[PDB]
Amino acid sequence: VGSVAALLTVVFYIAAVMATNLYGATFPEWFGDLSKSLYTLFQVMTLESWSMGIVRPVMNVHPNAWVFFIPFIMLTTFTVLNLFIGIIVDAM
Amino acid sequence: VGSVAALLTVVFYIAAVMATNLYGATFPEWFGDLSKSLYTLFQVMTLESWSMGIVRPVMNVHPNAWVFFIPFIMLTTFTVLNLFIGIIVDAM
Amino acid sequence: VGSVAALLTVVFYIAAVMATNLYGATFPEWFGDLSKSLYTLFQVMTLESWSMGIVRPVMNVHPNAWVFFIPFIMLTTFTVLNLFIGIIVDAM
Amino acid sequence: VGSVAALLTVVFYIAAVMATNLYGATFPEWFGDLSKSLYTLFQVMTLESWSMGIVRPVMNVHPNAWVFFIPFIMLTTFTVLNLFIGIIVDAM
Ligand code: NA
Ligand code: NA
Ligand code: NA
Ligand code: NA
Ligand code: NA
Repeated sequence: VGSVAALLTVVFYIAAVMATNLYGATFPEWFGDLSKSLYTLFQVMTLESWSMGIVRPVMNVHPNAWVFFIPFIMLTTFTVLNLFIGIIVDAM
Repeated sequence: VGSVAALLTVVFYIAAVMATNLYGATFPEWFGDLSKSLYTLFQVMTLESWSMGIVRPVMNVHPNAWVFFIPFIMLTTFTVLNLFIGIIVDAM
Repeated sequence: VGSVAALLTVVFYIAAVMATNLYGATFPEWFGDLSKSLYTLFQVMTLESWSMGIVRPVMNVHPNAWVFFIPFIMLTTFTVLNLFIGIIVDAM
Repeated sequence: VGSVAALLTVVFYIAAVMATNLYGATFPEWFGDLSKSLYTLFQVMTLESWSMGIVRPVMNVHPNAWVFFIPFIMLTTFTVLNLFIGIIVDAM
């Protein structure tokens, strides 16, 4: 559980650094600084307006944006699901 | 199961009192009274428009709003997942 | 599994009859006929725009609409979760 | 696990070919080519704006669109849930 929660924190920090760098200048409200980025990636992780609200507008400037966001979702939504199950199993 | 469902009710009532107090005057449709608050926090819990629809507009007035909402989500979405699993395990 | 899937079909049909009757005349695009109702309740079940898109607009006419929709969500989202888990357990 | 992930890839490719053909000319931003289709169906699978954002606008042109999209959701959202559970079980 401890290693999974740490893996997620490292993945969240690398992705938020990458997103700040990639989409900060073109999309500043969403990825203008590491903090705006970390908040956005969390929203993307919960699946809230990920495509209509974030990814589709980003793609009109960066057509390949899906290469970053889709894997991010596939990885984080899996890790979170694994972490939540891991806590319950250990609690029993 | 009984203790988990009671923990959630107490957490939902404390958060809806806190939200009424914090964002009631600035965002009255969403947190103007305990009832509007309880309904909103449920919507936030289901993840429906949590960021684009509620949290981002709230943040333009209260920049730290994420300190309240993100933990609320992390706690309630975990407890609900734990409660739903708990019912099935006991049913077997 | 068979009894759970049948319970859900009966619950979906009763709710879609109730919604047609309650919100059909005031909200015809969403609940104007049993079929429009069944499609909407499915959208509500998946959690897609349930509050911002459906429930909040319905509440401006019917303030208690939450007494119908919130329990519907709590019941159907639990039954579906139970049904999906039930299929996997039986498959092993 | 390997057979489930392969089943999903085949289902995603058949559906994205079908959607290109069915709704490409009438809805080109969403289904104009196999790639736009694959990206959209993924968004539909995550449940993000599936009805308000995609299915309801598509239905104003193609009233039966629900015969394609609802089963697609029921199948893919089940397979993904089964695949994610399958990985954890094998990991133990
Ligand atoms: Na959801
Ligand atoms: Na939404
Ligand atoms: Na959603
Ligand atoms: Na979701
Ligand atoms: Na949405």
